[PDB]
Amino acid sequence: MSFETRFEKMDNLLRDPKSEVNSDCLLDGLDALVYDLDFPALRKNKNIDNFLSRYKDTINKIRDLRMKAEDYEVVKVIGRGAFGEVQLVRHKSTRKVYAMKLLSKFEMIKRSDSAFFWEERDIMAFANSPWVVQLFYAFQDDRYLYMVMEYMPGGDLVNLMSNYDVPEKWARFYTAEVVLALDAIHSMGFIHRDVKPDNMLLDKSGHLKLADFGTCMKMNKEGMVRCDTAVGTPDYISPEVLKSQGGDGYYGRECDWWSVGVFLYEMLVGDTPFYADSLVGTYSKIMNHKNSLTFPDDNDISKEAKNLICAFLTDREVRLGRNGVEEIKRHLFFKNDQWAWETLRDTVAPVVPDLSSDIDTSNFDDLEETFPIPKAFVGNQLPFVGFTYYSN
Amino acid sequence: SFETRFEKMDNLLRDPKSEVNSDCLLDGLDALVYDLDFPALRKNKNIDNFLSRYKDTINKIRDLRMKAEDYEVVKVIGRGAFGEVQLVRHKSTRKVYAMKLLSKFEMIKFFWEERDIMAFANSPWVVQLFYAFQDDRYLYMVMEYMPGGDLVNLMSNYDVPEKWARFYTAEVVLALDAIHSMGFIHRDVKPDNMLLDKSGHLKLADFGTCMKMNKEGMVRCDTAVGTPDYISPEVLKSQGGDGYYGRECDWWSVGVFLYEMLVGDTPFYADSLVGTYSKIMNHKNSLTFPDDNDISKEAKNLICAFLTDREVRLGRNGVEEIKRHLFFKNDQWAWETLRDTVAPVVPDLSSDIDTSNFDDLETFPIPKAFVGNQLPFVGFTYYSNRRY
Ligand SMILES: O=C(Nc1nc(-c2ccncc2)cs1)c1ccccc1F
Ligand SMILES: O=C(Nc1nc(-c2ccncc2)cs1)c1ccccc1F
Repeated sequence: MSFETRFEKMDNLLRDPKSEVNSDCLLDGLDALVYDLDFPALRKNKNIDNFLSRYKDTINKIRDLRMKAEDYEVVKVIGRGAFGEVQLVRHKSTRKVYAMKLLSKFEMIKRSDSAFFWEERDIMAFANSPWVVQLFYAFQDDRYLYMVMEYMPGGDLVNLMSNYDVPEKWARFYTAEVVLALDAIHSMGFIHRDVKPDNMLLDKSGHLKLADFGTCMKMNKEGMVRCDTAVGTPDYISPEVLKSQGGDGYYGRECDWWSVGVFLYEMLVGDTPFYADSLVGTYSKIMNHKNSLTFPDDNDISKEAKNLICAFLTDREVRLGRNGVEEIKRHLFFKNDQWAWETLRDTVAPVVPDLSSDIDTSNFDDLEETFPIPKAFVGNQLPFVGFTYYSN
Repeated sequence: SFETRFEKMDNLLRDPKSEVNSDCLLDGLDALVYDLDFPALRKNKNIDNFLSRYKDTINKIRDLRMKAEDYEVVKVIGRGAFGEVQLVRHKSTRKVYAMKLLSKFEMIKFFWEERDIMAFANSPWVVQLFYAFQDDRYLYMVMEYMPGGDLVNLMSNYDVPEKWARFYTAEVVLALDAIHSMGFIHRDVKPDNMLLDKSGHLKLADFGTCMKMNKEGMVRCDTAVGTPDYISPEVLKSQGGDGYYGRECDWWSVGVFLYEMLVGDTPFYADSLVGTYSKIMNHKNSLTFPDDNDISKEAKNLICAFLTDREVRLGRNGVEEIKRHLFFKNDQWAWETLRDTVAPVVPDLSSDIDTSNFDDLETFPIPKAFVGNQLPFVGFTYYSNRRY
């Protein structure tokens, strides 16, 4: 490569939104550095003290100029988790309305889990799919990570199911939209591993978008993923993701198809197929699914609906989807006279949200520990350098 | 406004004088990786995961950015406690420069001024800085090569007739005025700092002792700075109570430079180093000229005009009184057009890499905890954000 080439490859790396060394990523590195060094114990070191003094006024200017949490007026808290909360926000200046997901830095290190958010960030920021909730901005500070997404006023499928005894025609639509959405994620080289109605959001038109990609992972050369992670609510998780708690096994995308079948069973039956009072009881039923899977006597569920569920609720080796989406798509359950796969999101959804305003939260039910002072360099902000992201 | 905030923030990453431009930011991340990558520190998971996450990335950057291996070293032209200076050929561009290496370790045991002056003087009187870069061990300053060598070399191989001394003194006066105009006092003007270009014209290099003057063009410095034979009496006495001095201290050195060119020795030479300091202090009585019918009336006057106490020293009331001096009265050059004239010694060079005018020629321990040795050097890079 020529000197000019070398200069421009480097220049374009500072401008790339997908670059690990983008001006915002680099700015994080400096912001972290200042945060993790500014303590009386550490300032004893002159290299450290002079650096902080040199970058004092500068770092403050930057901190104020860059996107901060105070740029958003919080309209309502729409969701809440261990990590932190999800909230309907209005950007004070642009007066634009978004949904913002806050993740506690202390609560992530405390819990040891610090890497999921990278996948959630990447997926939402770069999917460029009608099936994925869009990330417009990602920013941070010493306490939280912030993800500014598009607001999905239709609420989640949990809310839909809780208000309706779903007819088969609706379930067919929602399952189809999910299959399409998951295929989109799979095409990006990702497996979700915990697909549930909580992750299924509805836009202003009643169409599906997947959100909350916290359990997402990039597939290896073989479209597989290993995992030494613990399970949180097994109800929708595949037997293989449970079978591999400790990294004792790789699994492919067919694990998400299992969750699809569960989603269908729940929409038509009214309960999940492996529910048990205790959490461990659910895990047992999932494991024993060959015998634990039963359908109620009311011949309400059609032949093809019962078949698709069982096609998905089997061991991976014989599970529908093992040979790609097309065998799922070809299933007779999806045989209809309302929509075509290639034009489904352009059709009229079964439940169209009637909204009062850009800030209507009717489809959402109504609903702080700090790091200690370091006695030596601990670098609490380092696992988050490069999380900042802006759109142009 | 949102768009103002975005703009202010964007203009800061582009500014060559900004503390947070691409150069500085890339320097920080590079410093962070360097100061953390040790087995003792990698015991910390926050630290180890960060390094692992940025491994391939940091290497790509390190390879893409200007590195020392991009230059083929042609010859070591100067050497110093600080480091070495070397004639280099940039392997790709095949372009020839002089590169000044400064040992980071040897410093922790001034370069910001040297960098700024050379990178932004935009003066024919100052050696040009094209690039500045670094690594874990050294700072690198890629400057234009001055093949005419230093005035020390000229003086050592010639007996300088008055007509030549007049030229070189004049070029120095102009060069120092340029530095002064930038708000700096050289504080160590010597023939070692005076380099000659391909045409035989002067350029000042090595601004190691340069200090920015205050509001009233003064400098409060509690410690002596410079070389023993050139140090002014005021910068020699420079202490707690005193400390305060102006640009007239460089004019003292100009007189020393003239005396040496014409006489052949410095005016306060003594066998011992301490003996020189004594003579400097007693400049009123120690300044003598040999029985030399060749040192003119006006040359002797200019020397004494400069080799006096600051209060009555030529230059106290600006350059124009130095310029107006009869010593500079001539029919060869005008001050305005002087660097456009033909120099008294025009270098006869064999190639772009001729080094004939140049005489022939450990780091930090491994940290047991975070010490941040690369932090005092974040921003030194002059590559991604330069003035054009
Ligand atoms: O992560 C979560 N929810 C999410 N909701 C949105 C969203 C909401 C509305 N409009 C666009 C996007 C994105 S992620 C979550 C997880 C566990 C517990 C509570 C939670 F709220
Ligand atoms: O700093 C020093 N020399 C310098 N030489 C140049 C230069 C040389 C050639 N062409 C352009 C520029 C720049 S600075 C020095 C000081 C003390 C001891 C040895 C040294 F080499």
